[PDB]
Amino acid sequence: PTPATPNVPANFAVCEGDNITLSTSTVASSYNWSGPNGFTSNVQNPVVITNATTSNAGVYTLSIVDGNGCESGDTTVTVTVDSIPVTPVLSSNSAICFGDTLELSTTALATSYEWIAPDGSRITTGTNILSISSNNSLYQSGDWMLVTTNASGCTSMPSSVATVVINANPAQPA
Amino acid sequence: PTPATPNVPANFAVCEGDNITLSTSTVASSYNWSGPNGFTSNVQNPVVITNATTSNAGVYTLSIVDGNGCESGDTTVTVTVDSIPVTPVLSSNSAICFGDTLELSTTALATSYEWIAPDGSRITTGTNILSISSNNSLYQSGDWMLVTTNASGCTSMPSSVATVVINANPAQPA
Repeated sequence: PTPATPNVPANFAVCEGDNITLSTSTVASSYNWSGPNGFTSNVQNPVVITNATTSNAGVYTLSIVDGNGCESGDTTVTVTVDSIPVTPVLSSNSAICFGDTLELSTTALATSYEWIAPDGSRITTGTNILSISSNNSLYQSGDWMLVTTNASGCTSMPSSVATVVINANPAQPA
Repeated sequence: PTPATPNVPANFAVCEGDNITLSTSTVASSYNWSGPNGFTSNVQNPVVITNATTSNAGVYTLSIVDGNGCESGDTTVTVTVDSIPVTPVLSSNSAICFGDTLELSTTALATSYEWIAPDGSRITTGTNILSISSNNSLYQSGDWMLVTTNASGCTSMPSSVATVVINANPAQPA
């Protein structure tokens, strides 16, 4: 009696750098997995493919051997590995006389942009330009960073550090 | 009945540094691959040859063993590994009085040249010299880089950083 085909996850997808986890919920004397990049395993819970890249995309196939020595039919999961946005570049107005608007911007294209304040505050915007008024809690000098997200929800590496200089206005002289 | 010869990809080609992926779409009890640099594999989807170099160029051969124990005839894919342009050198006019034309150039030969602005903007040209007028959005001071592309579409390593200095014109004195 040919065994039942194994229960394997539905098609999925990860971003370059994340982990591809394969598993089955069925019970067998032995399991037989095969796939892209030479992947192979003889267990229910194969070693996780870390730092997954585009060469790990493809079709992962499983069959099992039951207690009566018979092999089951096949089932597969298609796994894809999407892209990471190009590390964005952050251009700050840097030198700014206190009271002048602080304008942080990029040239990167993205679904959304995450700006990181020197104190760690993060403001999420849909556009390139972040305009910070002088009475805002984000009107901070120091080291600023940008992370961008694409259509698939993949996040970029953080940008290099842009620096902002907010200068004091000299006091009314005697 | 000798099995059918396997389905293997058409001749291809990669640039030095890219990945050589081999595969077959046929079904066998076992697969037998052999090739350049000592390459060997016994699966449909052999481990990918990463950072491919010129020693990986050559003829990759596949035969398979079917369920009746018979071996198939042979089929091959020829794989070549092309060249990478020599890392180009970028010479910038550096010190420039605002209003003077900014002229970035190289000595490298290429099919096309990609110039990278300090803010990340990239302008693609067919020649050595990029001439940026003073009213252009690219008239930027700071760190500039060049990447070149050859006839086969191979991209160079980025050049070292050239620096540009745009100087201010002093104000009309009292």
